Amino acid sequence: VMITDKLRRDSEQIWKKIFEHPFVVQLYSGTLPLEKFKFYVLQDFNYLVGLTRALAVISSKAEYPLMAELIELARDEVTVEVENYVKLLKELDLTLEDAIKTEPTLVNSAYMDFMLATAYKGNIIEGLTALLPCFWSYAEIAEYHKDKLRDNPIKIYREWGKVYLSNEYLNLVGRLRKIIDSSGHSGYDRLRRIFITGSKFELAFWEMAWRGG
Amino acid sequence: VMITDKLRRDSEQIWKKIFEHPFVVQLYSGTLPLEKFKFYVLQDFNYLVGLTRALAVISSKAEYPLMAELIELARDEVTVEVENYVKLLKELDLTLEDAIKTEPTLVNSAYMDFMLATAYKGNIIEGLTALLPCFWSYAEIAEYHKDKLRDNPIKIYREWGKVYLSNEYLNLVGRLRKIIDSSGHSGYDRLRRIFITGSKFELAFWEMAWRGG
Amino acid sequence: MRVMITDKLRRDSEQIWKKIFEHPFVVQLYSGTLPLEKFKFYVLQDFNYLVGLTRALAVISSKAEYPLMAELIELARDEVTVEVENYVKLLKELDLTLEDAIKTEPTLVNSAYMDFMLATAYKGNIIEGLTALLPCFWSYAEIAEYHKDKLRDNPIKIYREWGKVYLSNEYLNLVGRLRKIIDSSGHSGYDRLRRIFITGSKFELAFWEMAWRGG
Amino acid sequence: MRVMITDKLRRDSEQIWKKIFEHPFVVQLYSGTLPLEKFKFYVLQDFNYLVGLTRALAVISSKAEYPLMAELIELARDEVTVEVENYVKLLKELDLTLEDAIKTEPTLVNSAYMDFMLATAYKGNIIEGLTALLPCFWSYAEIAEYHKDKLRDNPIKIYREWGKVYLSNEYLNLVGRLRKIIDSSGHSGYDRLRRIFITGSKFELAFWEMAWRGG
Repeated sequence: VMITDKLRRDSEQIWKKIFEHPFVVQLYSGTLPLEKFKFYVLQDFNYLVGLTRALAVISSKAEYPLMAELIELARDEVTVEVENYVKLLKELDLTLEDAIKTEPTLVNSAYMDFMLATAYKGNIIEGLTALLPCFWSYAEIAEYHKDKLRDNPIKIYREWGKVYLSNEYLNLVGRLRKIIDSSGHSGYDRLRRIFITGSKFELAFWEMAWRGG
Repeated sequence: VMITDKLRRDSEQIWKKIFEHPFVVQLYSGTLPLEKFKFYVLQDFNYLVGLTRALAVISSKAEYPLMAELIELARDEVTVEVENYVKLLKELDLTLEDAIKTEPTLVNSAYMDFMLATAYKGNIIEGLTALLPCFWSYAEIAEYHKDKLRDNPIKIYREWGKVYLSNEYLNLVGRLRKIIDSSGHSGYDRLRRIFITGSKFELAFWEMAWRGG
Repeated sequence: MRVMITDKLRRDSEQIWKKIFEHPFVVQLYSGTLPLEKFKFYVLQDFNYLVGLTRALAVISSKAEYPLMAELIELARDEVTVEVENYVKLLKELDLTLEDAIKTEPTLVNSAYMDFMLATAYKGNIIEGLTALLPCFWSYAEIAEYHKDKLRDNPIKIYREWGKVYLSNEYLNLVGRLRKIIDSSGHSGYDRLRRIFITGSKFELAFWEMAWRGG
Repeated sequence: MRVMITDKLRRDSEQIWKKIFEHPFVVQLYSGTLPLEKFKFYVLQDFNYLVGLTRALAVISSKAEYPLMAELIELARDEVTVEVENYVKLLKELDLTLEDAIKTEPTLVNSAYMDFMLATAYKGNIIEGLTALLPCFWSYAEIAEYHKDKLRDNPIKIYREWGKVYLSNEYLNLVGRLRKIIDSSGHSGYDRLRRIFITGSKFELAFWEMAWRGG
C-alpha cells in the first residue's frame, strides 16, 4: 500500500467533511452568494504567498534536479498564478491591491505558518506532505462535484472549478504524489500526523471563508 | 510611547476576552473541573517544546550575548520547566509519557508553528514579539485574577497560578519587553500584526482547552 | 554628505577587488591566454556554484515580503533553468556533459563559499542575504568591464561568448537592481553589511585562486 | 559484515586526520614548543568558533524530536555559558579579555567553517547536521589521545591545562554519545555523511593551518 493512499485512508473522515462543507457544496452548485466567494478569493492571496514561501524552503533543502522542479513550482505560484488570480479579481471587480491589503484570518496565517514550519523542521518528504492536502483535496473536490459544475449557473464558478479538473492540474498532483510514494517506508507516522493536520486546516479554511472571518 | 505598550493597546479587545474566558476565570476561581485542567496540562507539553523550538531559532540568528541569553531560556524550558511540569503531572496522576503521547489539537500545532514560522522569517524582534503574548498575557492574567487565587480552594490551581505572580517570572517578562522596547521605531505594523496573531492564538488555546478538543 | 551603501561596500573592498581584477586566471581568461584545461576545471566547479546561488536565493525569497519575494524566486528559478541550459551548452562546447559537472567533487573553497551564502541568507535579514550575493553578481560585471578591450580581442571564441554575457545591458541592469534594493535600505547596520561583503569578496578571490591551482 | 557509520567516517578520512595529528601547530602545542604568540592568535579565533558551534547546535535542536532536542539545546547552552566562562579564564591567563576576543576579526577560514556547520544544520536532517560537527568534537579528543604522552610532559602549564580537557571521561563520553546517535541511524545515505564529514575534517586541518600562519 502506497504512502499516499494510506494518508488518504487515515484522513478519510476529514475529507468527507471537506467534500460536503456548505462553502464547497454551494460554490460547485452555483448557490454561493458572490460576496462569500469574494471574501474567500481575497484570503487566497496570503495562501498563494504562503505556498510559495514553503516551496522555497523545501527547494532550498532539496537535491538537484528536484530543487529545480520545486523552485519552478514556487515561481509559477507568484508569477503565472498571480496573473490568473489578478484576472479572477478583475471579474469580481477587485484589484491586487485589495487582495494585498486584506487582513488574513487567524486560520489563514496559521495554515501558511504550518506549511512553512513543517518545511523548515522536516525533510523533503515531510515538507511536501504538508502541502499535499492542499494540492490533492482541491482535485478530489472538483472530481466529487464535477456533475454540479456543468450545471452551475455562475460562469465565474465554472471557470474557477474547471482548473482542478484539467490535465495540467491533475498531472501536478500526480507528480507530488509520486515524489512522496517513491520514498522510504519509515517515518510514516510523522507523515500521517502532517497530512491530518493539513487536512484539518483545509476544512477550517473553508469554514472561515464561509463565516467571513 | 513604547512599542510594547502600543502592542498591548492594539490588542486590548482580545486580551479582555482572554481575561474573562471561562477556562481562565474558573481556573483562578477554583471552579474548573479537574478533568478540564488535566486536558489543558497535557496539551502543555507541545507548548513547552514549541516554545523551545522557536527560541532555538531566534538564538541561532541573534548576536552574542543575546543569543546566549535566549538559549539559556530555551534550555530552561526543556529542562527545569520539564521537571516542574512532570511534578505537576504527578499531582494530577499523570506521567510525562501520557503527555508525550497526547495528540496536540490543531490550535496547539498551529500556535507553535506560528511561533517557529515567525522566528524563521523574521528578525530577532519579530521572533520575540511572536512569543510576547504568551509570556506577558500569562502574567497579566494572574495579576488580573490575583484576588480569586488566594480564595481558590484547589491547592493545585493556587500553586499553578502563583508562578506567574513571582518576581522571577515577572522579571523574565520585563526582560523580554525591554529587548523589544529598546529596538527601532520602524516596522511597527509588522510587529502589531505578529502580536495580534499571537494574542488570538492565546484566546483560541484557552477555548480549545475548555472544549477539550 | 554621505555616499550610498553600495558605494561604501565598493570603497571598503578596493584592495581585494584589485587582486581579483589582476588574478592570473581572470587576466588570462579575458586575454585568451588561459589554458583550455584550466577553464574546464573552473566551469566544472561552477555547477556547485549554480546550485548554491539558487539555494541562497530561495532562502532569501522565503523570508522576503511580496513583491520582492516574487522578484527573488524568479531569479532563483532562472539560475536553475535558463542558466542550467546555457551552462549545458557551454559544457558541450568543452566536450563535457552535465553528468560530468554533477559528478565533480567541489573543492573546499567552493563548498565553503556556497555555505557562506546560505548561512548568511538564513541568519540575516534580506538586505544582509542579498549583500552576501552582491560580490558575486557585481564583481563578474566589473571584471568584464575591466577587461572589456582584451575580450573584444580574445582569440578563443568560447572565452568570448562566455565573457560577453557580463557586459550585456540585461546583466548590468540586474546587478543595478540588486544594488538599488540594498541601497534603499536603512542607513544603520552598515558594519554587518561591510563584513559580509568583504567576506564574499575574499571568497571570490579564493575561487579564482582555486580554479588557478586546480584544487 | 558491516562496521558502523562512524567507523566508516574515520576510515574514509584517515589521510587528512593524519595531517591533522602531525600539523606543526598541533604537534608544537602538545609538545610545549608552540610560541605563546601563536597560541594567543588561535585562542582569539576560538570565540567565533564557540559562537558558531552554538548557532549550529541551536538549529539542529530546533528540528530535532524530543528528548534529543533537549539534549542538544543543553549542549548549545553549555557552549555559551560554562564554556564561555572557561574560555574567559583561559583568555585571562594569556593577558587577554573577552572584549579582545569579541573584537577579533575572524579569518576567512574561520567564518567559512562556522558557515559550513550552520548551512549543513539548516539543509540536512539531524544526523547530517551532527555529522558536520563530529570532526570538531571527535578530532579534538583523538588529537589529545594521539599526543597524550607529550602532554603529560609539556613544560607550559597553560598548554597542559588546555589539553587535559580533551582526555577527560566526560569529554570522551560526550563524543561517544554523539557517535552513538549518528550510528543508531539508517544504513542508507552514507555518501552524504561521508562528504559532510570529509568537508568538516578539511576545515579542521585548515583551521590549524591558519592558526599556524596567523592569517
